[PDB]
Amino acid sequence: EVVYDKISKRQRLRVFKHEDGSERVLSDGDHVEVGQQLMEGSADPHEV
Repeated sequence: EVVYDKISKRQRLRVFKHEDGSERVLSDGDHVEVGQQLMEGSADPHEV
């Protein structure tokens, strides 16, 4: 299981299309695909 270490509360959680269901912000227990972005902001393109 993957661990993303620490993110400041300054980063608002990503409200995303949220396939396998509705359109809403990220809550605990949600199901995430291989490419989905977890936080709101800018994603590293080396990562992608």
